[PDB]
Amino acid sequence: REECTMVAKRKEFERTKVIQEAVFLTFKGLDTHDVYNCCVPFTINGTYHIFGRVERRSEWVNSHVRLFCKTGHDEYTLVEHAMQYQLEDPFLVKINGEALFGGVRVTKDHGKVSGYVCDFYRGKIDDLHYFTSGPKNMKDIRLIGLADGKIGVFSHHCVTGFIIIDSLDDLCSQVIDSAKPIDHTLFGDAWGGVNQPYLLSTGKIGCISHHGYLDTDANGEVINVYCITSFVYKPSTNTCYDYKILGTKNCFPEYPAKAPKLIDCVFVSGIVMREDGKCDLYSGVGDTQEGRMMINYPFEGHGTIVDNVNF
Amino acid sequence: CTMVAKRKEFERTKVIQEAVFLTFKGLDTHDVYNCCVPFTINGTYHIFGRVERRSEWVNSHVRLFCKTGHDEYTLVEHAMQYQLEDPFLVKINGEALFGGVRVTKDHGKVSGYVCDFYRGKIDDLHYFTSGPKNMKDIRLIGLADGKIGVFSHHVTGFIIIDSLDDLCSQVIDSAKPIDHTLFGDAWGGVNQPYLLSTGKIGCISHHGYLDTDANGEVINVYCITSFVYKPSTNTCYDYKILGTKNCFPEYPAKAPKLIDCVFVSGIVMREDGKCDLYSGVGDTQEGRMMINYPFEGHGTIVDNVNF
Repeated sequence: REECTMVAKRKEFERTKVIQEAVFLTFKGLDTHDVYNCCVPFTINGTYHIFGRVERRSEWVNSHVRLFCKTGHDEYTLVEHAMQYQLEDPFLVKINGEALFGGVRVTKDHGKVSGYVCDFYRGKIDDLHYFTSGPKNMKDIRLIGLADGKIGVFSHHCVTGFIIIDSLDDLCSQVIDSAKPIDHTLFGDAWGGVNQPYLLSTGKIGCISHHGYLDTDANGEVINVYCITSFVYKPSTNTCYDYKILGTKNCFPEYPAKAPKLIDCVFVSGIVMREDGKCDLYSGVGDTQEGRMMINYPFEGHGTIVDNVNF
Repeated sequence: CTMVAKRKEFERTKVIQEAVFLTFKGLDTHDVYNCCVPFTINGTYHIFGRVERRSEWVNSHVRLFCKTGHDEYTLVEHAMQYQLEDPFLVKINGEALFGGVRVTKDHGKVSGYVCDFYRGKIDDLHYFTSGPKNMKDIRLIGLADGKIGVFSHHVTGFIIIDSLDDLCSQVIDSAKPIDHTLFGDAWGGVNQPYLLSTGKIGCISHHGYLDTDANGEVINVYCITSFVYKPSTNTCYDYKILGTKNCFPEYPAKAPKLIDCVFVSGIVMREDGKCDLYSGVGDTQEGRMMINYPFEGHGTIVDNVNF
């Protein structure tokens, strides 16, 4: 259906959105590099931190992930001592009292990218231990602690899958590869994936996601459009609800993208609940910045967030 | 002919000289071992070390240390860390070539490993290729004509390539076996190659054999060895043992199977014409022992790791 195409959904979003606060985070200690595509802000002993993807603006395929400490409103400072990771697009959740951290590891052969895989780390936030990779050339793998203490795994074949495992000791390439597709009815032509899953008070999973479509520029060159989206997943019936767009690159202030094909690209990090009804939505913007924008709580009618990333 | 017999003759004929452990400061939680060769940055000695908690297996990183005294190295806290084992370093055509072994896991267990290679300025090393699946002990050396010699391990092989822009898994996998006649039953590989004034390559290496402990449990014996390689005839010369774990002071190994394990780093030339030989010892320490220059009759070292 025309209405169910992502371009149409995005057009209606731009016409109906409520303009509120939208800013870029300031990063200190690493002036040589951009910081973008962060994990969700999280706390260590009460203090906010974030893992950022760091890359020189002119460099491709040379990303690291570094730890930053909140030092002021919308301000994060490099933790100089902290472990660096040779990864892209970091993500973080708490699973059964321990940190589960991951990102994408790029392999090269003869100076060219030859493949990639997701690397997963567990343990105490201050001493993360690599323990398993996912399937060859699979990214957008995300984990969520369920109400019963089991773990929901979202897979990406672009088809999103789901499977329940008993514990992190069961995570491996075979079980991620075996996940069965979720109901795709709500998404029409959209491709994308989950970025941050939240256990809700109903036992449903609130998903902060990215979905995209293709546009062309004036020369007929492709523009990889990505929007910040959300939906709610009900594991028991394998059903989704309330798929919507939360934000686009043009919701944040004008700022150069890393390349022309990314001029309409945001890659979400996650939400933080504020001491008002509302959420702070964190996102990578144009593969050069991390932004924060105020939104309404996006899982209304499906319960409150009942998990946390407080370590 | 067998390496156990060669090692027994080494122990009865060796000339005992200076042998010490390096002190590492700033990372007291971890052992530091299996280092690259000591090298200089703007005239100051540095070293890359494999760092691991003593009780931890398969959680190694590589860190940069700066010389702070005689046989003393201090962690450089700002420096890039690498999730690798057994780092190595050489200068190729004015740039740094750094590598180590990256372990892959599945389901909490080792699934494989591969060597990752980095190039560029010593201050900003750039990952540009991996080697073949499950191959380590790959080493590169700059040749007299500006080309590059690549040592592989299947059996030790060698192949020439024109430049770092040609390094890839395929060319490493394609290397042809070196003449093995001198080595008898030894297995092992090159750790630090040196271009000599003759155009031969002096190789500081590791070679090993199996022994058993008093319970009949395996001991993975590894010795510090050397040999000289002549690419034009694919011939080796002067294969010998330079050192064993018992040449260093008594010190715990990481596990009982490593009680007779040294994993060499490289040599540095001394003012007196002898060498300092650096080695990993028992997977818990870095050692330095004074040896006679091991490539006598084959030329002087004519390359360097001064960055």
